[PDB]
Amino acid sequence: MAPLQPGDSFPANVVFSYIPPTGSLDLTVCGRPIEYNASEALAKGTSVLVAVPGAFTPTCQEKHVTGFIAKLDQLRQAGVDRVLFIASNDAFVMSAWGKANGIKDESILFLSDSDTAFSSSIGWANAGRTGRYAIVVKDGKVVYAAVDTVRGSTEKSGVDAVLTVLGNQ
Amino acid sequence: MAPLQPGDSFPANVVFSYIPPTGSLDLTVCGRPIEYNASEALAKGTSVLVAVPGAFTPTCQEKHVTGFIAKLDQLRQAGVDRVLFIASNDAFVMSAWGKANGIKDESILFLSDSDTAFSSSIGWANAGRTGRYAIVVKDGKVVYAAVDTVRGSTEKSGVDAVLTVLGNQ
Repeated sequence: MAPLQPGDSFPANVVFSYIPPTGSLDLTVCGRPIEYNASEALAKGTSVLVAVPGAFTPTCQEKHVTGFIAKLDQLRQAGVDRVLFIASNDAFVMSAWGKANGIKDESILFLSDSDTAFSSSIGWANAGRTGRYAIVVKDGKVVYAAVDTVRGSTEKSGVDAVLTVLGNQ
Repeated sequence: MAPLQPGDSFPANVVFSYIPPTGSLDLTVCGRPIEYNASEALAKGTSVLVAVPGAFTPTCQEKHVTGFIAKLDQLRQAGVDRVLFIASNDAFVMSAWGKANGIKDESILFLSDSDTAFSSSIGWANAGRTGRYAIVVKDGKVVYAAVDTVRGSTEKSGVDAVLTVLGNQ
């Protein structure tokens, strides 16, 4: 366990599991998971990595991913090259959740932190679920890492917080 | 652990977690899980309880629940009062999976075997997932319980096997 802080290098050897998007929103289209090498992807450019406690939790409590989708253009303008949403759900569930939210491309990738391996390694996981947190990386270096512990809050991990981070650098 | 066999009473104190269906197929409608008392529900009438290793696994490998949906009328004619599909996925994921399969009522309920508590107690669970199996109950007594171990097979737990069981009694 090592709490990630600004200035830290993004940990090496971080891998997620995901079903690559196809352009389709049909939840019955066949898919097969592959490994996503997150440490390699984050070594260049600006990345936003967001964890949620669970796929398919209701909007009545959760408007986390919807907020990012609504402001994807602002994120593109702020220089974001990739947005990654992770949870402990497997790749099949994460793929369906991405499609349920209308994402058919790479604007946001939906991936599995298998067995909360990554989230646990940075201290933000419990009882088989990741925490709710956001990490901003530039060229392999952490610029921002914060976790929401208040239930139903996205103050630290929401899109508005991430956009504020970017608007400063 | 106690392998269920024909003639056994259905175990007592079996509970699942599910989001009651609303009539809507919208995957963004808000929901809140409740306990489903399966031992009580199965004490009267004819019930079919089917477990799958995971919600949202692709059709290319899996046509298990689709087979039951296609033959719901035959099941009703055979005297089935309730069909229950369970997996280790949480109630939110199971609810979305039911809606993704077009079910908006109680023809098939989609529920969570939390922590594979039930499936483990009868010996058909491993590494956090239930097995693929089907149990037929009449008035609290097991009439049929069989598990598919061949990957991608529904020979024992598919709808055709269940319909054969019913056509004999």
